[PDB]
Amino acid sequence: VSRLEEDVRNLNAIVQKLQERLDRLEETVQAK
Amino acid sequence: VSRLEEDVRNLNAIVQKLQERLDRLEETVQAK
Amino acid sequence: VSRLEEDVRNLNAIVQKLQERLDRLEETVQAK
Ligand SMILES: [Zn+2]
Ligand SMILES: [Zn+2]
Ligand SMILES: [Zn+2]
Ligand SMILES: [Zn+2]
Repeated sequence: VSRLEEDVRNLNAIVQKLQERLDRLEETVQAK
Repeated sequence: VSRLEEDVRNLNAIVQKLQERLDRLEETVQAK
Repeated sequence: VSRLEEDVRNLNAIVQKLQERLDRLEETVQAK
C-alpha cells in the first residue's frame, strides 16, 4: 500500500465523518 | 481508470458538494 | 509530485478547511 493509497483511504474515512457531522448540524439547525 | 484515479475524482466531487452544503447552512444560520 | 499526488494534497487542504468551518458553525449554533 503506497503512501498515496494510504492517504486516499484516510481521506475517505475523514470525508465520511464530515458528512455525518454536517448532516447532524443541518438537522440541529432545522431543530424539529 | 484505476481505482486510485476513481477514488480521487470521487472525493473531489464529494468535497465540492460538502462545501456547497456548508455555504448554504452558514447562510441559513446567519439569517435565522 | 505527480498530478494525482497534488490532487490528494489539495484534498487534504480542503478537508482541513471544511473541518474548521464545521467547528465554527457548530459553535455558532450552540451560542445563538
Ligand atoms: Zn447520520
Ligand atoms: Zn440525516
Ligand atoms: Zn437524523
Ligand atoms: Zn465514480
